[PDB]
Amino acid sequence: EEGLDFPEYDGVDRVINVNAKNYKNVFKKYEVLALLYHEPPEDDKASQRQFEMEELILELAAQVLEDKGVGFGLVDSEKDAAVAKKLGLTEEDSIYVFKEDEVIEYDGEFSADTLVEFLLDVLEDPVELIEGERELQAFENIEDEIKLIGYFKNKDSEHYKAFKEAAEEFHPYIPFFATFDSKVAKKLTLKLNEIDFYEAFMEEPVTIPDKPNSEEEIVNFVEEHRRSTLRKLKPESMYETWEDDMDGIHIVAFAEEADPDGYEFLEILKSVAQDNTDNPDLSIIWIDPDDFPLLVPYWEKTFDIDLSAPQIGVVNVTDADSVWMEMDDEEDLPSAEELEDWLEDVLEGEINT
Amino acid sequence: EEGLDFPEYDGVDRVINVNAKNYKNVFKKYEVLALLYHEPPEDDKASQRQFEMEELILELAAQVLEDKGVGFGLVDSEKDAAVAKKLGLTEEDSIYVFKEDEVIEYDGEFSADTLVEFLLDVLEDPVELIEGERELQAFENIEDEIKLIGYFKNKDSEHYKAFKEAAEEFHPYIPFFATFDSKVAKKLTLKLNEIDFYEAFMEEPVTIPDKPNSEEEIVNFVEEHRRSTLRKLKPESMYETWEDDMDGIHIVAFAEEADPDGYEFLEILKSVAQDNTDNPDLSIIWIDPDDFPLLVPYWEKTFDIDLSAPQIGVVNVTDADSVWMEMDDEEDLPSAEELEDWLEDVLEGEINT
Ligand SMILES: [Ca+2]
Ligand SMILES: [Ca+2]
Ligand SMILES: [Ca+2]
Ligand SMILES: [Ca+2]
Ligand SMILES: [Ca+2]
Ligand SMILES: [Ca+2]
Ligand SMILES: [Ca+2]
Ligand SMILES: [Ca+2]
Ligand code: NA
Ligand code: NA
Repeated sequence: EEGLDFPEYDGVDRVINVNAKNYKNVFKKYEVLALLYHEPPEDDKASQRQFEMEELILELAAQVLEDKGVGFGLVDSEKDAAVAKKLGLTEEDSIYVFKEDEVIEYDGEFSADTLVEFLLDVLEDPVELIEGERELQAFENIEDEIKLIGYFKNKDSEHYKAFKEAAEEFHPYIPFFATFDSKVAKKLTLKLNEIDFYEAFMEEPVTIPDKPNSEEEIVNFVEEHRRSTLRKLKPESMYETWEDDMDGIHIVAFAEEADPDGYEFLEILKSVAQDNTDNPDLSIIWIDPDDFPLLVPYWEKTFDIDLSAPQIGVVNVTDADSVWMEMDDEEDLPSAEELEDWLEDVLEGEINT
Repeated sequence: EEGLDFPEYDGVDRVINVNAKNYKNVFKKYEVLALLYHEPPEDDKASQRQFEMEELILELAAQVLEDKGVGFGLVDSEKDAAVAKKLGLTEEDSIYVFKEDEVIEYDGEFSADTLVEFLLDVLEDPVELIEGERELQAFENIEDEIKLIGYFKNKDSEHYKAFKEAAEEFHPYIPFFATFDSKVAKKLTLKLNEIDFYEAFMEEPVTIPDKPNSEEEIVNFVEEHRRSTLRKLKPESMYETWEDDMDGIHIVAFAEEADPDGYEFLEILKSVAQDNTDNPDLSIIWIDPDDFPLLVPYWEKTFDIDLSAPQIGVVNVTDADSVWMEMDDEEDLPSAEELEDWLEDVLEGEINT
């Protein structure tokens, strides 16, 4: 009578060597397929160990998601070059995710936790329908990502169908919501076929012009407004966000949401964002250190800061050179006006404008 | 001008094969040392893959914590049996952590995130001193773990020294706090040399009897009150918590703190705990599904429940057989009285009392 153990990695291989002979069979077996497009084995042990690690991370995810019908596979850039061509794999050592007719080029953290969460999100339907109070409140409480909501007659509306096609284009990174309920639309202030776009951390939405909107009109609008003035660094999308610099730099704010000072600082950052939302030259990345435990020592060393306290700085993406605002924790945090004044001082001696 | 990359696992081996010839040198090099006491390689590939995974997890942690002077090593139960004896390694395939004169037998999740967070906590001083407002408020806001606070004259008080020795015994699992400030003591209602013990999720503390307290008096008291009526499953300690069953079963509640319904349910659970805090036969484990993304599919399948909603049930630790309370999400959540009545109904047909 020992007592059952928690689940454990079982050491059984599940990741598929995807090749010319089996790739069609593989796609037929799984509704969602995650493929690592990678390079051939190098001579050096370091590279071999790096690959060994990545493959095992995939093995763990494959074990967790086996019952859900998610498949995992490897496409070698040498041995499987022709497979890569048919599927459109190009980015070296990168994960591509396939669902029905959509291909996703994953640009997030290579960890089992993050990958499993992402793939569970991929499995969900692309549009969330709002019918009840719980669901409406859930929609209203989303602030840390862009979100869209439309009001349509019902699921058979050509305009709802266009909205759903657009949703699939950005799935699962940007949540699309719909309602068919005139009462809900009333609370959201939506006319029929109207789509409201909510920038991350903004209270007021922008309505997509020229309704009813075609799928292309929605997709164009979202692409144009893809970068929020304030955006959160999230494991699922961290590389895409960081690679999207503003002329070689990022304004970076560290704030632990769960901490009193972190929360207050975030509220200040949201104010700064709101007051500058129309300036296309401004993007601030909010990093909550609690989301990236393995990077905190690196950040503290590299930036010479204490991540137990809120920070704001400017980072050069070429060499990670940076400058950080002095804040005395014995005083109140700087107001939005003080933050903006500091950013102006620092950025006045920089690249442009 | 590509742009610097985020840090990555470099594939360089850092985990030490600890043996009879080097073990004394290893302990001298590091202030904190984490040793995996493990079995010799089996013949089957499955076992070999399991070990391969564990070792690489240690490699990742070793890379992250290299600058902090944390060392990682392997002690083979066959090749290194004599080393295991000198150090007191006994638990098969288990991690032991060494700091100065303390040995910790890790009983938490074997993941790099969790291990690094734990070891960063190990590195910190065992007693947190409360001098200012921020620190006092931080102390007051802790609810999900047991905490102790004492008021002493200064660091040279023999009674403070006893408190610190006791703190080292439970470090870093149970936070010990001290103040030397009479004003702070006044707000906390502490007399000189008085130590207040706060059970997790309880508002009212219990004062350790018979002050001033010896180190042994404090340690005895903490051990006697080690199990809180409501306790949170945490990655760092999950196996210790789960293995501490109440006569073969656990009452388990799933609640996502960040969700409206989850938060409300947690508030109800806290009420249930408070109303039954004196009953030594009652322990409820609160699991926030958000803390264990890799186990959610397993739990949903095994227990036949939807973890997007609050749940409460009784689980048999032998075979994971279970029963879960029906709650209709279109109605309000059950009151504390309803929850208690349900638990009584289910547990009346069980093992004892
Ligand atoms: Ca292949
Ligand atoms: Ca409107
Ligand atoms: Ca139109
Ligand atoms: Ca904006
Ligand atoms: Ca060894
Ligand atoms: Ca008191
Ligand atoms: Ca005494
Ligand atoms: Ca109690
Ligand atoms: Na999403
Ligand atoms: Na702790």
